[PDB]
Amino acid sequence: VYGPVHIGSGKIIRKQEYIYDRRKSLAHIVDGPNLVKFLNKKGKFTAYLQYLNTTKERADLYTFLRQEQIDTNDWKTFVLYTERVNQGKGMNDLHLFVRDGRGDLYIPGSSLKGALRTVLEGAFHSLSISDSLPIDPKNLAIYQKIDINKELKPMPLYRECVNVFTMKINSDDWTIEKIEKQIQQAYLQYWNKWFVGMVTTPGGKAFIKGGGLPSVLPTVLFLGGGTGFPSKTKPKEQAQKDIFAILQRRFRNVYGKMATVPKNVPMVVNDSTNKWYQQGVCLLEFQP
RNA sequence: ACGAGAACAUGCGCGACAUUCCGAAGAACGCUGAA
Repeated sequence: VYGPVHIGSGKIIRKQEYIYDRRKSLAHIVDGPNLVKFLNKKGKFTAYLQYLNTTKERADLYTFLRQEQIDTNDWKTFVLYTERVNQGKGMNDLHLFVRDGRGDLYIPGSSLKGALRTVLEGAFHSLSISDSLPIDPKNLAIYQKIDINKELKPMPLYRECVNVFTMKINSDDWTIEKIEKQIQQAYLQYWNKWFVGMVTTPGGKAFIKGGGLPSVLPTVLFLGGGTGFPSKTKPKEQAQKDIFAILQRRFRNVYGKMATVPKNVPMVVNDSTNKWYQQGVCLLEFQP
């Protein structure tokens, strides 16, 4: 996991749903009911409602708590847990990581299997992949999605990502050497056909200047989300033409209006450490 | 002082045997909008 990886759980929580300490630089992920009943008991529920009515757009919970000056230990009692944060801008949005019924951090094996199937294509019953081992929640830190299209820009999409598996095959259908060779070939194709376009852009120059890409980057996979359209899907020029056509067909606003073929289709992460990072990249190891 | 009188359509018996709700699925893509 050389880059922050977020596997969504279908739940997106707003700024007002959780607390964000800017000075302490930590995000308190809180459940709803505990906070609601705490405010009902302490008389802060009507105050919270008036706060929501006063400022519709920005309703950060931490600023409201500071305005009411509530005790920090009274904050901890309704907080589900806390996470270390990284922002390039209070946070706007937040995407939660996938948690099973018990609540441990884990990457589902289905994500790995789907990524492997996509990269290998170019059936699939023999390759049986199971869930990865549980990970302690402290590795779950909140990162930001940043778009680099000739210029870097922070985005409101903040995502809970992991900080930077048992599998069985049948010998005839799949082989470890063949699948790893195909993974490496797919990564090389991704580098040659699309990564060079981002290298040439000035935003890419800024990214490499700060050492954003790992020096080492073998077997590299795009496990989680935020990786891009070059993944999750040919001659180079024909491929670019197909992506441009499909983007024009689907996204009427950004791509449909503009007729000219961009420099690279598609046109497009900050951490408290000076090194820049990219979302979704992972390094894998297979043992028999 | 009835082609009549008596006379169980009854005895035994498993709706059973064989059967993977399963195979295929990355929670992900565009990155921007307003002032």
